[PDB]
Amino acid sequence: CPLMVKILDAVKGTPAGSVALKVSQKTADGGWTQIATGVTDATGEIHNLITEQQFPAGVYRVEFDTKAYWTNQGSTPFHEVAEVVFDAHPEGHRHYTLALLLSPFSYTTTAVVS
Amino acid sequence: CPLMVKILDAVKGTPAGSVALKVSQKTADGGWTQIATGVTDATGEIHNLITEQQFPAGVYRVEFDTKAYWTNQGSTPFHEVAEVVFDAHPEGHRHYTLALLLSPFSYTTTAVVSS
Amino acid sequence: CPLMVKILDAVKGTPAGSVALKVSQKTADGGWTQIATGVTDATGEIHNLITEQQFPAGVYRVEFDTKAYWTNQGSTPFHEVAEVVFDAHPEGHRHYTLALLLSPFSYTTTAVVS
Amino acid sequence: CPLMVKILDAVKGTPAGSVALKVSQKTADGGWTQIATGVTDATGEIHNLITEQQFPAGVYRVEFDTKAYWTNQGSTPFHEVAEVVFDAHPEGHRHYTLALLLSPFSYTTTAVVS
Ligand SMILES: Oc1nc(Cl)c(Cl)cc1Cl
Ligand SMILES: Oc1nc(Cl)c(Cl)cc1Cl
Repeated sequence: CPLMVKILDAVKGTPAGSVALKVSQKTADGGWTQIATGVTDATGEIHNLITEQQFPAGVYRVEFDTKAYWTNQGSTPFHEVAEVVFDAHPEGHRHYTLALLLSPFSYTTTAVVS
Repeated sequence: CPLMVKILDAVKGTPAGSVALKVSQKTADGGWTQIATGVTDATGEIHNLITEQQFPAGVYRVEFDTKAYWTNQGSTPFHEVAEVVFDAHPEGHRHYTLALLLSPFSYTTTAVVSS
Repeated sequence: CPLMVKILDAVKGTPAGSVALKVSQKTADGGWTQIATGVTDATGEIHNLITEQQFPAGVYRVEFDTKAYWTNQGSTPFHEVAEVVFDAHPEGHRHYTLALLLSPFSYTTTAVVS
Repeated sequence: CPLMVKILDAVKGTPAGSVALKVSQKTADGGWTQIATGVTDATGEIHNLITEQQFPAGVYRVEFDTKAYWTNQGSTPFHEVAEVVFDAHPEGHRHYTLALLLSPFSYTTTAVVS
């Protein structure tokens, strides 16, 4: 699994379950095109989010639907979305874990690359 | 000024000076219209980034060129860019401060919103 | 004002008012001596917490009562306290700002040094 | 194990390997008693840091030697140490995971409880 996520809820002290996300690829032209979607399970993770064949070198954007998550928790969020934009396999294939720490008016995006 | 930023560098323990950013406004069709650009000063701020009149209610996107910042600092960063997207309702002298804390492989974005 | 703080609330998107904190100075024998206490105003700051004369070089500890901050809002927090421990002026006098970003189960502590 | 840690390096984008830490239990007299030491493996973790027998309800301190970590990485750090203090099993017994995101001048401490 070349692309993994781990989302934590800083209000409740649990993983953030049922967070919807979208994975897009940047075109040669210059825009975005959506290639996969997923929803986190109760551990804040998504297994088999994409295949290694869907994940060639290039720039990708992962859009986390934090607004819906907080709304479904009964809280008022600030951000309309949380976007993580990165160049993948710039100099050699490897595995990516996007860690995301959520609060209604704040998030922290970190990356663990192996 | 209804929209301020504060950017800090978590490696050096200073504000992040000379960071370029773009402010865009979501249009009715769902695209984006650029409405301002700026570069942080040595305190990590941009004074008078936009006027009250340029900042009506709606969705905005603030795009911070952190890649260039880290490259110039001599570190190889993870993120191509940092984007903060939010719905503004700037009724009643309601001000937004976007705080951003930068690390080469991490950032934290928070907002402070007045009343 | 060599020692300043800026505390923010990541749940509601405001500065964290009425946060009590204590400043202690490490002693030769390894112990801690309290030198100042204070409470953040509504901007999340404390003015005139200590003087330059009270702030010689050495190890300090700033203890933030985050538990009461969350308890008094009716939320349930994780940490008993937030403690920021640092060596001050190890290469000369400076000015120190401790920024603190608070959520019930998380905080981020950063320093701005001049 | 009832107490796990996960330490990430936000400069390199990897787990923080070989971080030393100490676990202490607050005593009735307001002091601290050390109950364990440990050192993270290359995944930023410590397997079996303590046992259930060592973990009655009460306040605990986990002290992470982050200064030595950054010194070895060849960076100049701000904090002397990173300290996490929390009340364990306040409303009954729980399992705890402490997440720590490290930068030379910043850290984020988060908790995942049960
Ligand atoms: O298992 C985990 N992994 C990561 Cl990467 C984080 Cl940030 C937090 C936890 Cl609990
Ligand atoms: O004025 C400010 N200063 C600092 Cl240091 C932070 Cl983190 C946030 C704000 Cl709004």
